[PDB]
Amino acid sequence: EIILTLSQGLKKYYGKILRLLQLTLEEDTEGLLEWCKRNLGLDCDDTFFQKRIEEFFITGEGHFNEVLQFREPFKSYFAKGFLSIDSGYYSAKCYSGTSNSGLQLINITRHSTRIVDTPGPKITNLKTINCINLKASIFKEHREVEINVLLPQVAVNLSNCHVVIKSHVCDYSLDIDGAVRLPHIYHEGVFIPGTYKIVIDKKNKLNDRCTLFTDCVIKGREVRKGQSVLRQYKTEIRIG
Ligand SMILES: *[C@@H]1O[C@H](CO)[C@@H](O[C@@H]2O[C@H](CO)[C@@H](O)[C@H](O)[C@H]2NC(C)=O)[C@H](O)[C@H]1NC(C)=O
Ligand SMILES: *[C@@H]1O[C@H](CO)[C@@H](O[C@@H]2O[C@H](CO)[C@@H](O)[C@H](O)[C@H]2NC(C)=O)[C@H](O)[C@H]1NC(C)=O
Repeated sequence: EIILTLSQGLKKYYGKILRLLQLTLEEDTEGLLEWCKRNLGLDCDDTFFQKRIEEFFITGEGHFNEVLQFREPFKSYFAKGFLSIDSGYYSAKCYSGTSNSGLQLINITRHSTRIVDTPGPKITNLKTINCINLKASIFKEHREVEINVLLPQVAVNLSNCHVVIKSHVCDYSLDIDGAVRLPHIYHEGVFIPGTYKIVIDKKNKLNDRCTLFTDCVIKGREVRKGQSVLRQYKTEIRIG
């Protein structure tokens, strides 16, 4: 019978958080339950973790310890606003609900009807983005670009990109193709960040061919009845 050390089980504890946040698809949790009984006197089950996540991001209000509890190895707690949720295999710098001005998550359990599709150019220039769901800022003196995503419920897919996601929920690196993963928090429904920032460094020649695929959302007023309308088309935005 092999038991985890304090730091070993903590990484797996964070590994479980990352998996539940949906920032990772893999975990190592062999030995985590015994490590919670011994070091926390608790059952480390899925219910426990979703409330740790719920409290840390939305609901908790005092100071928190490294294991995301609010007011033995972890009876000490932090005044600063973040924990480094670091499993060893992956890490994310996550800010507590306490540290922000209000709530910077949005509820995506809500129904909204599908933004109707309407034709548009397959390739969109980075410097003339007409979609409302993201906004680009270019820093030629640092040869960096930042893409602000204003509608995170609308997918942004990365291809051959190597970026840093910045947001008021968590900050983390992404290194693989596909839809940008975001922290998912359950609180009478599923919440994701209300806005996030994709930071792309051109000094790193490894994203020489970084390109973004997204649903370009167009906001309009239909002239006949005077009401606001939303439409979308698939488009690619090339960087570098
Ligand atoms: C997140 O959105 C969901 C879905 O809109 C909310 O869940 C519903 O909440 C209402 C009350 O506001 C209940 O009457 C419904 O039964 C719930 N479920 C469904 C399927 O509609 C949820 O309350 C929202 N969460 C927050 C924190 O506002
Ligand atoms: C970004 O990637 C996601 C999947 O990672 C794409 O969503 C798929 O869209 C097709 C057609 O709409 C569906 O048949 C699949 O079931 C979807 N997959 C998932 C997991 O939802 C999305 O279309 C991609 N975006 C762009 C602009 O290409």
